[PDB]
Amino acid sequence: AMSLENVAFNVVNKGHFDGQQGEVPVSIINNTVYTKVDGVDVELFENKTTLPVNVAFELWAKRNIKPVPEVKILNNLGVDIAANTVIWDYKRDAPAHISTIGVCSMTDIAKKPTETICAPLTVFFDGRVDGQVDLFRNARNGVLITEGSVKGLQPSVGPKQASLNGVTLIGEAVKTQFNYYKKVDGVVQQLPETYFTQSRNLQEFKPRSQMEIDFLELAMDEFIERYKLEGYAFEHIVYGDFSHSQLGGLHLLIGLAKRFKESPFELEDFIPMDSTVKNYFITDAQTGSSKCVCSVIDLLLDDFVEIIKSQDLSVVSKVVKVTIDYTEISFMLWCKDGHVETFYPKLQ
Amino acid sequence: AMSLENVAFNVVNKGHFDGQQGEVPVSIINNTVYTKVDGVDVELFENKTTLPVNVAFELWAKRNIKPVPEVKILNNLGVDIAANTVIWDYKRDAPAHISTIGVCSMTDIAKKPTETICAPLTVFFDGRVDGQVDLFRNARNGVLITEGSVKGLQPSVGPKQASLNGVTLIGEAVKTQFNYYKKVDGVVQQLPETYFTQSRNLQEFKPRSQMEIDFLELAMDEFIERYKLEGYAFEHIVYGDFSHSQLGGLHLLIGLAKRFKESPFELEDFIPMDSTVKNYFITDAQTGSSKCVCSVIDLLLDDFVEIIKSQDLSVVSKVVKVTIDYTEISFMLWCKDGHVETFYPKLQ
Amino acid sequence: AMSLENVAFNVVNKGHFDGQQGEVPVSIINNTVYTKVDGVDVELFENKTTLPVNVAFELWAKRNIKPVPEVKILNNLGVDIAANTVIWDYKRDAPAHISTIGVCSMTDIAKKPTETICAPLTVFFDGRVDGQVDLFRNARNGVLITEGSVKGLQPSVGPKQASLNGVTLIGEAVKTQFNYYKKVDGVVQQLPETYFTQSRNLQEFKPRSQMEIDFLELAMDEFIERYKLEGYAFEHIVYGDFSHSQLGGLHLLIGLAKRFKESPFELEDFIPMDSTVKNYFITDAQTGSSKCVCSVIDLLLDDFVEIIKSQDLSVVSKVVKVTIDYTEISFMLWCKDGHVETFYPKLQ
Amino acid sequence: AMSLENVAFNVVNKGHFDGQQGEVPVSIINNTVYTKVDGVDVELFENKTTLPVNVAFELWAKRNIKPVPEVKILNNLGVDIAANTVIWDYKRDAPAHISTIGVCSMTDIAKKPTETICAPLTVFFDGRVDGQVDLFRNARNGVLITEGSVKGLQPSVGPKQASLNGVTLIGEAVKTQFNYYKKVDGVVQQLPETYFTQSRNLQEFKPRSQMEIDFLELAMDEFIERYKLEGYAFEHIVYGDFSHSQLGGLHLLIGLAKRFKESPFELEDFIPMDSTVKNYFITDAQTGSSKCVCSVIDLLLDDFVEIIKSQDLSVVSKVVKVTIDYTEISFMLWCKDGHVETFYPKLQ
Amino acid sequence: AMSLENVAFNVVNKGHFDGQQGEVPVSIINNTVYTKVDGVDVELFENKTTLPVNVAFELWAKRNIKPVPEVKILNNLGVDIAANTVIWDYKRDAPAHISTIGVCSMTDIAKKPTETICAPLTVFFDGRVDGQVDLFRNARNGVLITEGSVKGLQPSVGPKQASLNGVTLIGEAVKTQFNYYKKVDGVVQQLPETYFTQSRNLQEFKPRSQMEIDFLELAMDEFIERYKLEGYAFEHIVYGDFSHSQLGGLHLLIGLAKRFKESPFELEDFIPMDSTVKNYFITDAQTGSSKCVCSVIDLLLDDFVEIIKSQDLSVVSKVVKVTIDYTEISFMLWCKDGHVETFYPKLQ
Ligand SMILES: O=C(NO)c1ccc2ccccc2n1
Ligand SMILES: O=C(NO)c1ccc2ccccc2n1
Repeated sequence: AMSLENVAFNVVNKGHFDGQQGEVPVSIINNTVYTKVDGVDVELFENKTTLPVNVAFELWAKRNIKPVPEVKILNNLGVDIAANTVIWDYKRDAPAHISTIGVCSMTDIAKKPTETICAPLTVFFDGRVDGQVDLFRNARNGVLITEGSVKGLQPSVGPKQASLNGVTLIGEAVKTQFNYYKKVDGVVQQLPETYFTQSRNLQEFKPRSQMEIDFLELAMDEFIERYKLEGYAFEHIVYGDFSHSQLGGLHLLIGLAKRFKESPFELEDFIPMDSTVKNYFITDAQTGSSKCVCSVIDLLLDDFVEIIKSQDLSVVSKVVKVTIDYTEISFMLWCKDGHVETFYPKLQ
Repeated sequence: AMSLENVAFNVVNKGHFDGQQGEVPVSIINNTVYTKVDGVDVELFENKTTLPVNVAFELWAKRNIKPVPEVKILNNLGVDIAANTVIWDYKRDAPAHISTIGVCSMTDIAKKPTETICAPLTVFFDGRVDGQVDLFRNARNGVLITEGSVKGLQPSVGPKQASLNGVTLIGEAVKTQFNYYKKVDGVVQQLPETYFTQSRNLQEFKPRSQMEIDFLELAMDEFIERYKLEGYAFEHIVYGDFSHSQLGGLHLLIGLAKRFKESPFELEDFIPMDSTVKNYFITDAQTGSSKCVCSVIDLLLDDFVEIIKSQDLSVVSKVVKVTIDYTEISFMLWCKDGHVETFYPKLQ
Repeated sequence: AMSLENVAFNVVNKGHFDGQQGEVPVSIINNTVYTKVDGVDVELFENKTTLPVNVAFELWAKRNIKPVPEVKILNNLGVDIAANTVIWDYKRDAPAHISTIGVCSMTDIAKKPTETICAPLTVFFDGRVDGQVDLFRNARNGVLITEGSVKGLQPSVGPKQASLNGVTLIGEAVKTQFNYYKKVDGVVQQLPETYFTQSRNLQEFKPRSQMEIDFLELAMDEFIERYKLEGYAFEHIVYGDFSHSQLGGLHLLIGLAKRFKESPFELEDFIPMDSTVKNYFITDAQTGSSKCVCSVIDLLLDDFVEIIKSQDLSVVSKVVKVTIDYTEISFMLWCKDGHVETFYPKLQ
Repeated sequence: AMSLENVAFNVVNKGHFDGQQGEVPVSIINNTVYTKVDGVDVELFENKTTLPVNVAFELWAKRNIKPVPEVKILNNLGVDIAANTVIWDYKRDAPAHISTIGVCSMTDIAKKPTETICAPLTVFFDGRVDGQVDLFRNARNGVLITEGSVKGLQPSVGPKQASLNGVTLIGEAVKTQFNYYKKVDGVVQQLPETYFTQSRNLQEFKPRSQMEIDFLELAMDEFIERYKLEGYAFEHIVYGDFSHSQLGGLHLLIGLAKRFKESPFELEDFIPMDSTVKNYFITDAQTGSSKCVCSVIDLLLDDFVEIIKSQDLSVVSKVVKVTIDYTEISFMLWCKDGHVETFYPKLQ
Repeated sequence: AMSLENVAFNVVNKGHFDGQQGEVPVSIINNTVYTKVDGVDVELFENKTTLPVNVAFELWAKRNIKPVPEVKILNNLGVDIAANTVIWDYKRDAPAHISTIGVCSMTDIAKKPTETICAPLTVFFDGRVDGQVDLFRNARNGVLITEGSVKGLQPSVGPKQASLNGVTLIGEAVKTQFNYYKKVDGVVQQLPETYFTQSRNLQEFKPRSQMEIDFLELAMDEFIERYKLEGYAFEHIVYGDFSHSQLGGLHLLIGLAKRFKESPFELEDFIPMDSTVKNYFITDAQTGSSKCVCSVIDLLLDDFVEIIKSQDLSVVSKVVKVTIDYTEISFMLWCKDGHVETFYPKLQ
């Protein structure tokens, strides 16, 4: 018994769609959904999507409010659609997927993921919901997350963090670390060994190891000395070079966080979406050093040190592929006389 | 159990809101309501009102589909709101009234016209709906229409024509001539003696008397001779003068209809709404004679002849008040040497 | 080298997309595409679709400008998408299909219909384009049109008429009668025996048989006598009954055309789309007789006479299924004492 | 001599509508009002209301720039409209009331509050404006604020704080504490004894008593010991329980402010408007503990302690009504063995 | 080979327009430009301008990414248009100039500034781009910036700061201090001796002299004593008077910055654009002291002290003109008994 007024009733009374009966009066003006309170219109939702306002309002109300994988993980695993839920992409203020299964009559391609339309699509399944592990076993293509063991299925331990209502966190009162499973063409796929990005913010950056604590506290030369990083170009790659008009290196989020404590900078997110590697048009406010496309990855400093120290430094230019968030990230490694000149997530 | 999807279901299946149960998927984009049919969007409604699209869609679906008084009559009688119906104004593509009573949760000021909010408003009552004659008897302010006699109340015979789904017609299979009643502050009013406008179109004009048949079939001079209209300026007022840059007279719709058979002209409706007197910016295509504000009234030619022949012709300029469609219409009468120079429904 | 400016260049210079090189300056404001001519903006396209304005502009420019099957035929045959063309639905001012194959980067699900994404979809193939008869031979699901015989495939003779740039016509300078072929899961189907709707207009209705000429020229009683139609309720079904508030019958377009010559009426197309059976909210202007949902079919009068004369008239109410335009149309047949009371294309 | 260009002139030159003569060129595009400065358009106003852009621009320019009661107080007192002023609701970026009296020709229902249309509405009157105390005495329904004594009228001392240009403050250079008066149906109403919410922010929370200073400084167990709060469930109600997936208690703003100093959290304001009790969909970032509907009230901790300590703790579940901001707030009190389990502002 | 898809390709791959070949699929919906990434739409640009969305997207992509003069300087120098670049006004989120020269086919009035259409306009030229010094010499009207000496041209040393991608900074890795040159009617104009505004923020205010360090650190009376400012009304003008309902003085940004450290205030920017003197509707949160039009200038405190100490204090009211950012700023100086009462940038 789906309706705009019923979705609005649930939003007003339950904070989201909760299957409750009831209707509140709604008015739609342009891309905004309002409801009357004390005789005046109160905004319930502003449509920032390319879907019609009432359709986007319903998908947002029907968003998954449990800790879910971050959209970058779902994308890296090739997820096309979710089974009977909406994964809301808070970085885009829009549904992470184009279509739905058993969610909304306007976006639904099927009511159940067992319908033949879903067979070619990689359907996301949530083992925490009854019957979804079985649906993944019956699905030709899919990604499954579970909180525990699935008999006979070899697991892949995912990242410690998950997104709960747009807040990325490592759960203490809830479980955020899932087992991951993927199927392509009816065959369970072995997920590769992977590093995970840490999903931290520049403003609220917290070190997650003794090496990261030492990077933020120690001066550049004493950190590079303590961790035997001479010849690995951390001065350029991690700390950043702000002496020329073109900003040098600065590809690790921890390096940007260290710089940010001393002086501010503009980070233009010209493709605003969740991704393992981010590209920013950066402008350093103190110096005026800038770079149109500065690729940044948030790896734990220990993980980045392990990656760079595991490379052969005998060639001028070389592509280094590293698995991060289940995707293969190409890095461009530049060496001279057995030392690193630069190492960065390869542009385009 | 009112909803956007239910209103749309009724529109798709019943041609209008008919209280049926059911829901069809809807999408709202800008000011248009669509529904999915065979996987593609089909337009159900385009909002031309100043109300939110979903609210206007519901009032339009809940429009009165019986022959109703023309909006110009309701306006002339001071009608503010209708009891448990929507009078749709097809000339404005919008609800004739701002608010509703027992129609839509967004526009309702009350569910029943007996609520104290309605007491100061002139509520429209339709005696053809059960209990509405009694609701008018108990209302402080209101206008009542009936098909027959009401005990104790003296009737006012309204116009022969009514609007059925935006088509103004004199009913043959349905009754369109109503008895009108009005109450101001609990007192049944004596509605004044009135002429009625004929509500005809220029393209499909039909004569409704032997005088009108003779006006259309005879030449100007033999019609004026046959009906003894010499000195009443019908050459200017009714036939129109297209010899100068400013178009002379042409204030009776029958005169425009006669001209239209010979040659076309642009009639710019700069205030598009139903009214007893209409104002057009007219441009005659044959001559280039034009007038920014040409007031036009559609009176039966016999009624116009009666009005003009009942005037004192001894003053240069004078305001002549005529009750038409229950409202007071001011006409400007210009005379010289005991003869009419011009006579026109007053502008501003 | 697809671009908005290049599509606009083709529209301005070729009247549609013609693969020409060149760019014209464009401005997009709301849902309208403009181009600068002599320093001022000239409207090229107004988006009436639910797609983004620039995407809809490109699909419209890339529309098929050859005579194509009417959208109602494509829909009845279960067509989902077209191979390397856009079938423009002129009744909806929108693409007939959601997605494209080798047409536009925004709507394309594939570049060639041989891609596995297309295998479950019923792809439309035009045998007049090189290689499309062979692509249909190798397709799992599809509909093929040809002007002549195809080796091995038994044809279904389609309707005489086709749509050329939104004008439905029986071709004299072009071929509009196609052979139809259909495959479901790799198996060539036997298309059923079918009647075809005539796709005529009310304003420009032309009789296509001696029976239709006699229906329009003769009086009701002498036509029913000449064709031995007594007891078949043509007075109600075809001619229409305008004596009561609810308009009786009037379900054949020829009957509406005959009425239209005498007096006008409002036909409200509340679901504006191409379909075998149309539903109108009709209001007769002469009488005020009206009907919320008046189902109308344009069948050749001889075909309708054949259908009604081939029914058992011994039951009160019964569903009569008739294959029309390759689809199953349910009619409601009402009889009393061995005579027809009513017969109408079923509503909802 | 009201005009869009005159309103814009006043905004540009006076910072708001100040009755000055003059006109500046304006352009309206979509929902934004611009003015030309140095040959380019500069945004003057973005319409976030459901009123037409030019109408909302005028009401915003004509907003009251003196300290006025917070919208939650006006709503709790049943205020429908203001006399000859606009109370701007800065939390909704819109007028607090639908209609106006003597403010704008598009929204005005009357020019003076003495017009009979205003009699049923509760009109807000401002004793600081000449003749408004007299207008309240003559009004059938109304709310009056004054800075002092009104002869014969029993006052209600309002909150210490008022809103000045959207900034809630306790005035030092201006008076913000008003006397309140209310009339219903021509009869002056006795306003009840009430507590007042403190109207504080989470980010800039300041303690307003020694108890509040001790709550923020002392550890949970030593505060509960110092103030003899054992058995009153402050650990759940005020401090909050973040150990389970569902966040426990956390209904006093001071508790959220204390938590916020240690770790951040998302507070989703799903009904964004000023109200005595607010509902938030909260997500704790440290733990992942969340609650769809977490009712929060900003009471002075001493006032909340007084309310909870004045309750009978001998029943399992009970509704406790407390007057706050002149409205009756229902609280749900849950007890077991003579001790509080929970106490919260009752949902829906 | 300009196109929307090519501009979008450059934005996605280069962070701005960089003349690269390539096309990405784009969708335009309302005022937003999107591109498809991982099957979903990602916002590339939101149009906040009065230009069409696709046109504004192109001008923003073609914005100057080198340090450029702040828009207030260009405006004060009478700049109408820029030669072959777009100066993006980040305070208005729009192009600083209406038209372009050799930038975009929709906004271009010419391809080269040597075209006769540009002769009456003051064209901005950038000496850092090849051939632009020559173009300024050949231009009838223009403003030129250079990093060094132009033979025969007398320079004007501009401000130390410039805007790089919307960040105002004094360059360390880039040059931000330019030589300025202006031509009116083919004649090189002598730019006047001028002070420069410091372009600082309230939130991140940094003192740029020992006097500014002492103003922020010392108490009001000891600063006025140390710098011999008795009788110059700094208590009113710079520190601000918050004791009355109307906020007194507070016209120097440093005074607002000092106040901001102690308590917050609302600064309503009612004409949001870059200008030498800014007007704010200020509301002090601590006291409730407010002012509709509070003119604020960010001068180095030493420069303001020099200006006020260089005035004759023997007249009641007097206009003091001071050249700041190349424009003449009128100040209103009020004196009594040889002492300053007030001194402020003259309103309107
Ligand atoms: O003829 C009528 N058309 O509406 C009419 C007249 C008088 C009535 C009195 C009571 C109830 C209904 C009535 N209806
Ligand atoms: O007559 C035709 N109209 O499309 C037709 C028939 C058979 C064909 C077989 C192969 C290629 C093209 C063909 N074309």
